[PDB]
Amino acid sequence: PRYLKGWLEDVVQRSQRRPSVRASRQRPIISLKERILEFNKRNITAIMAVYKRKSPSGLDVERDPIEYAKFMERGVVGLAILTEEKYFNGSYEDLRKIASSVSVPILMWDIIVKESQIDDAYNLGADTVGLIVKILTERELESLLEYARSLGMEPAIVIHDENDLDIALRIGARFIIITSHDLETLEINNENQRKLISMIPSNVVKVVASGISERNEIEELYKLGVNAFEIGTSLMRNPEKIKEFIQ
Ligand SMILES: Clc1cc(Cl)c2[nH]nnc2c1
Ligand code: NA
Repeated sequence: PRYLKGWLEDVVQRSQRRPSVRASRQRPIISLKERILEFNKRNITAIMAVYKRKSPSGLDVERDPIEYAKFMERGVVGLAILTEEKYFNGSYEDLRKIASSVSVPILMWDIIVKESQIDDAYNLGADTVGLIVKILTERELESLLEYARSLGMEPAIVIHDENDLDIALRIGARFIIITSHDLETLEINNENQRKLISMIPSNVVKVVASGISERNEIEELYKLGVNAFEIGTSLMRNPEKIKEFIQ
């Protein structure tokens, strides 16, 4: 990984030491990217709902992961499940349960720093993983992107600024998540969102993560050509809002 400090450095070391899990997936991979494109062609809002019990910014809720997944399955394009242990209180067991219990594609949401974590995603039933440009050297991104592809996944490349986007497009990202979250500070900053979205070619599937909590914000971003919307905290606090987001 890159040289990092603070909580990210902690999670990066945690990830490097993380033992590979015993698991066996129960259906072939369903491309999350391609399901988003099918939602787009059908003119149906594509929401990727996030399951997380906590966040380093202060989320703290308890909700049964299967019930939440079953509830969301009816309306989402897919689910992102936290498996990061210390800051998000997630685990591989949440993914194993959800990915075996719902039919929609699943992104494993964690800090990936090594191939065996992508193995873990695959064996646990996830359909794809995110790789984070701020965390990974360009060489590690290239390598892990190639490795995910070799398993049948198209990973989401997570970018926050123009420097990250430069990298993601150079390595040939086909699926990008544009986050307003500064992973260091934890603050949501939207200053550069409009510019970043507009720099991504039309045939790259783009997803926005930004503390979204209102249908209006989705409508605004969709006008810019955004394909899908990752929504975590507002749905963890009130899952019933999925209806405002997809109606
Ligand atoms: Cl896997 C992953 C990692 C990060 Cl930092 C993300 N930020 N927004 N969506 C994400 C998915
Ligand atoms: Na560095």
